[PDB]
Amino acid sequence: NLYFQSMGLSRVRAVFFDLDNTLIDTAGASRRGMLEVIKLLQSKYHYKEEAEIICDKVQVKLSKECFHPYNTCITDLRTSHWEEAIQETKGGAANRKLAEECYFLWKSTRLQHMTLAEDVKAMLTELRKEVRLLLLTNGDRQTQREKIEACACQSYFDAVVVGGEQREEKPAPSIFYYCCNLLGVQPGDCVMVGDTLETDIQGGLNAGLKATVWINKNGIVPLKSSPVPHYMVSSVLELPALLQSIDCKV
Amino acid sequence: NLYFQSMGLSRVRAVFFDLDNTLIDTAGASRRGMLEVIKLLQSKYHYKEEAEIICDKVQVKLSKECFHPYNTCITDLRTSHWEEAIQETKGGAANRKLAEECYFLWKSTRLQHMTLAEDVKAMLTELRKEVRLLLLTNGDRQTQREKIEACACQSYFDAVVVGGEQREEKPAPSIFYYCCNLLGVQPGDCVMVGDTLETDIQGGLNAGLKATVWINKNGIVPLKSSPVPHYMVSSVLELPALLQSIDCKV
Ligand SMILES: [Cl-]
Ligand SMILES: [Cl-]
Ligand SMILES: [Cl-]
Ligand SMILES: [Cl-]
Ligand code: NA
Ligand code: NA
Repeated sequence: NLYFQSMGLSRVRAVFFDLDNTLIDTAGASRRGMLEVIKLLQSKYHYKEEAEIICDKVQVKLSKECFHPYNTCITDLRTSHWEEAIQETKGGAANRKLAEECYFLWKSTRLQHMTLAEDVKAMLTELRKEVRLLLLTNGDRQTQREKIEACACQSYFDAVVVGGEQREEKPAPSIFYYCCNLLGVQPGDCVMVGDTLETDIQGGLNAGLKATVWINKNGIVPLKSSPVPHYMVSSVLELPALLQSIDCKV
Repeated sequence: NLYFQSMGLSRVRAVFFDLDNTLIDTAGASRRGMLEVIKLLQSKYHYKEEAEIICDKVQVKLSKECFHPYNTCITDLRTSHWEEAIQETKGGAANRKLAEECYFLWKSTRLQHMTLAEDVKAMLTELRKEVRLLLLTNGDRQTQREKIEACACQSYFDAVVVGGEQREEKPAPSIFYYCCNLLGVQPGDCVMVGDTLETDIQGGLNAGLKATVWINKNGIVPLKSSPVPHYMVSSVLELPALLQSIDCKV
């Protein structure tokens, strides 16, 4: 500390966290959503295995989703995913009401199941005593804000930034610099923590953050040409210990 | 771990520790030694303040000490330091017996007071479950081995290496490579921990060790042109936590 100052060398001042599958189980929650739609489609409307086909089709449509706010809102686009999947699978006339019934069961279920764990809450409270905390999350305004509210997590952060609201999102560095200015700190004083190499980690690298930490809960190996983070941990609960160590590097 | 292997990237395999004022309080113990010599010289022989002058003179002689094993052994050289300091201060005939009486009171006191703390013992036991441990200490054979025995610490290590026994000492890299071979590991797999930038840390740097950790208990600032370590901590008790973090760097 005395030494570090002498060297022109900063303690960490802010930590940016990812949201989806870093602090909340979006995959798990979303899967729960699909499970309920299947349960609905089968028990209520007497669909057999083709109920799974519809859900698959929706996952596929979600993953190539192309959202134009000028043209539609997100609820309509997503309800259409379901509407198409249903017709694609069961044929007949477009059935919007059934589409809505699915979309909303899916949405409500997954939001019900997006939660900060008690131990994650406990941590985020500790860290904030010592550093600033900012949530930096990709995605459209409505969907992400709904998520932030569903897991009641905004109170844990000094700021919250949603990519769909900004001119570029992760891994464009502009969004990181925007974050730094919100907090009044420098990129060199900041650590990005998140679960996706091509957004969270690469973004961190693009913006020259002090450090990038990759959460790899399942110990997967990534592809050869992919961005290399500064550290890798299995759990966000390890961050406090790691940050202490980071503050010792010279 | 799965990822790190994929990258060709090693967990730490061995940690080398410094001895003097890293695991035992050599300065404190040695000061205790001088205090007893003063107590002796004053109460027994009725010396006044000049007892402190003698001890100062010995510290000075120790710090510029020039040991030729071909010519003398260490006990004789050091007894001469005292003998000279006494004559320099109180004049008269060289008095070897008084010189010996001092040297041995000093030596016995400081050895009495070189001890591993219970918490340091507890740590070294934990680390060894997970990594190899080697003591790498500068100084003449007899003096250092006497110290190693005095604090009963050899049982905590897989190997113990004394610079005075080797062809070069810290920070010559030859001694580090020698250490690696003793343990059957690579320099890239090893971390040096110690309290002196110009021996422990520089040596680590010269030998390409994975990492060098500087213990700076008192938070002193070093001189501009001095070697920069990889980390700095206030206590060896922090090493376990730090090593975990080191094993996450990519
Ligand atoms: Cl993700
Ligand atoms: Cl399509
Ligand atoms: Cl020293
Ligand atoms: Cl002299
Ligand atoms: Na994510
Ligand atoms: Na030392």
